[PDB]
Amino acid sequence: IIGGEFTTIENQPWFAAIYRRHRGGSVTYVCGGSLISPCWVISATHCFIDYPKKEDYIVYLGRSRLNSNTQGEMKFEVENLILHKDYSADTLAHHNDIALLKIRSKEGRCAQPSRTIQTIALPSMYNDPQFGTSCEITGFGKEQSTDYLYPEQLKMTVVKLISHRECQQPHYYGSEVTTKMLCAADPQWKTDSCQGDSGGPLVCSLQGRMTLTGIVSWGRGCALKDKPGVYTRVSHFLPWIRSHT
Ligand SMILES: N=C(N)NC(=O)c1nc(-c2cc3c(F)cccc3o2)c(N2CCCCCC2)nc1N
Repeated sequence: IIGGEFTTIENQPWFAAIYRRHRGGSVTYVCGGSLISPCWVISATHCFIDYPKKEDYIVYLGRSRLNSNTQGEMKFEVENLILHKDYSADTLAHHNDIALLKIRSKEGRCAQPSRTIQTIALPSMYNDPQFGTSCEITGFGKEQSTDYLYPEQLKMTVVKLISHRECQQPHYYGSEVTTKMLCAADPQWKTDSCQGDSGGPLVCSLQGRMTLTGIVSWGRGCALKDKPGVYTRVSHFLPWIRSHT
């Protein structure tokens, strides 16, 4: 997250931290995700496509820090890694960038909701907020494009939804953006998602309800003028989600 503010898991208790084990046993951070039910985390396919083996991954819920444990956190293995059959990647864009992880603990349990662990509602179908609505993004991704490290503390920021017609401009992304994607950015291009934020939540208040409107997917650079963050439009994938859960 470029700009924005530090936060803790209580302010985004559906946030899932996804890591991968290496050969030799080192564990590194991969991507964010969102808990949509006790046993299911939703994320981005591009996070896993190069290492598509479920046994390589670890999921934490209730975690506010990257490389130190948070009190009350839960750790899960991945019982099921479901990538979207229609995924593709062009130079920049990723299409159908959506993935489901079924989580199971070593004791065989799903998520127990607590103060630090809660589910996020999915939107009703084809129902998103109007352009210019302020939504929030959360993640452990880079604080600056030039950074070598990820932040140790969880971050969040606010971005405003951009219209398809506007994001369609050649100055913006041309035809790289489809109706299955959403664009969002700061009016000053001052704050944004970045590398390491992929798979995490774009949350909007719709109908008085905090709703998983998007999943961090791609962008050109981070917090660059005319280059918004691009998000998987969750409201266009409900059958896929419903069928696979
Ligand atoms: N909001 C947005 N402008 N960009 C995003 O959301 C974003 N950016 C990036 C991204 C671009 C980029 C860059 F030009 C210089 C330094 C760091 C960068 O990080 C990114 N990367 C992970 C995945 C593919 C591989 C590229 C890296 N993933 C993203 N989701």
